[PDB]
Amino acid sequence: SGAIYVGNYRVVNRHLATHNDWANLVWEDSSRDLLVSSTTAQGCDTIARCDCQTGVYYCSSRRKHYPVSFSKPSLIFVEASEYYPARYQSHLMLAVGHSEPGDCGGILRCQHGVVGIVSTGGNGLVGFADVRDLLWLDEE
Ligand SMILES: Oc1nnc(-c2ccccc2)o1
Ligand SMILES: [Zn+2]
Repeated sequence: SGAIYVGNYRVVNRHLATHNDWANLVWEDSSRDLLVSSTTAQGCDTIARCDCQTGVYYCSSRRKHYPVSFSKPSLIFVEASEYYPARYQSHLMLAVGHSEPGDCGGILRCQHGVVGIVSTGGNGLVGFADVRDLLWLDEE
């Protein structure tokens, strides 16, 4: 689990978005596994505006941050895990790393701020849903 809090936005994995996320829906993309909902409290996270391919992600299944090299956001086919079926996903970045189902929502960050959140796992790979192209997160 985990979210990004920037301005009056909460960013979550679409598949973990709560009833309260959906009630206050701003934006969702089923092809990206992202959902943004409205918050009343002004958030403190900064979104990275960069093309870094290096950063640090939080892995709850190891209670550790790992430094990783990651691919540029792409359209990538995601294979079936234990709890979720397979499918395609856009704006997806892969790294060599540990990722289990409950790891979704762990933040990937570089010196410029938040890059993405954990979205996919399995086969010694971690997938991050990129948020750096959502410029609108940095006002109103
Ligand atoms: O599956 C699901 N998650 N949230 C909702 C919801 C939220 C508000 C009103 C109706 C439904 O539905
Ligand atoms: Zn960066």
